[PDB]
Amino acid sequence: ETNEITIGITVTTTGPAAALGIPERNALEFVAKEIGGHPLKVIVLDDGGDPTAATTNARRFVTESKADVIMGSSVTPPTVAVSNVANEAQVPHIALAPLPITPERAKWSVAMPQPIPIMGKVLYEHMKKNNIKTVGYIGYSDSYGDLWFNDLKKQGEAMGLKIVAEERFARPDTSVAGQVLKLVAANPDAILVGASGTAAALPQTSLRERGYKGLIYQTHGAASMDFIRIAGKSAEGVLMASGPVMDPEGQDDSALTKKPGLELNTAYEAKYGPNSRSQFAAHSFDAFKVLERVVPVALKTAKPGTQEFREAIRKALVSEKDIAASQGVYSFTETDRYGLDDRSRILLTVKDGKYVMVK
Ligand SMILES: O=C(O)/C=C/c1ccc(O)cc1
Ligand SMILES: [Cl-]
Repeated sequence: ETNEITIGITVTTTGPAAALGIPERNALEFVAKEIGGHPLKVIVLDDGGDPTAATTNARRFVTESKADVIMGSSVTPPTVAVSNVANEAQVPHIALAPLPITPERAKWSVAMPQPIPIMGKVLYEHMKKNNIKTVGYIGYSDSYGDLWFNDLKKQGEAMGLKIVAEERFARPDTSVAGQVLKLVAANPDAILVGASGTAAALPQTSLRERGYKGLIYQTHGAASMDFIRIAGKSAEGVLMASGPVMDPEGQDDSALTKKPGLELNTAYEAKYGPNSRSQFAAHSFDAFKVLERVVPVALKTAKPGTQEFREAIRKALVSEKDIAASQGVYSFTETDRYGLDDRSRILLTVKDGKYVMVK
């Protein structure tokens, strides 16, 4: 057993997904340094978004650092890898990307990002309030893109959407020209883009450049000012699912998410400048808010640096209810590994080069 509580974090600070991981790493400056008087020993590694590196990193944490908790990664593929390692090694894992948490992954993994169906629902609800009958999809040719397309199909169709076109692209692709020509030809009333970070801006710019006039909808993987920096004028009028951390100012004081959002954004934006808030910084910040709640519970009955403590953290994640954080109010169960509800999302648009919450 140790005095310190050991937390390993693998995030993507190089490569195309660096725009997600950099804020996640930077937010660590503003989290707890100590819980219950026990210093937190936080070990941070880059995985480059590569599942192999993330597997290596997670394993370094669980065996070499004897971590009590592991966190990461920034995008879905390395996040699945971390979950594989955490469930084998029996170490609690807080995911920072929204992976499919299957029965094989559920025991030791929970997720900070909003689950795809919560975010889909708020987008499709807007679609059906704004005369959208036909919808096209463009998203990744991998698990994240699949989760979004499957949700559009299942949930979206049931709400009165007809899917008239489906196109995919790979994360590293620098053009989506062919896919966009087909989408523009199909001319759906709206298009849903299933992507994240820099790649989310690519269909935004390509669609507007290549003549698309309909509404464009973006996932919560796009929610940072970076999207507007890259897409520019093509971002105008976009509808975007976001966590509430993007606008704590617009929340009522009664919102449990308001205080922790104001705390993170004030700290982050003091160092990195106005409107540098992000969806992503909030996930690592919120993971520590969760630790603030569950670690004192585990400390009652178990010593840090032991399996008993790992197990106590696992049990506490589902005994401790209504954990307030900047992105939502979490109540995990044995079967619900996201634990979120409507308090975890707002809808954004872009007007005059800035985000505005849609009332
Ligand atoms: O690129 C992915 O696989 C998805 C990234 C993502 C990260 C944080 C979110 O809150 C949503 C999506
Ligand atoms: Cl709380």
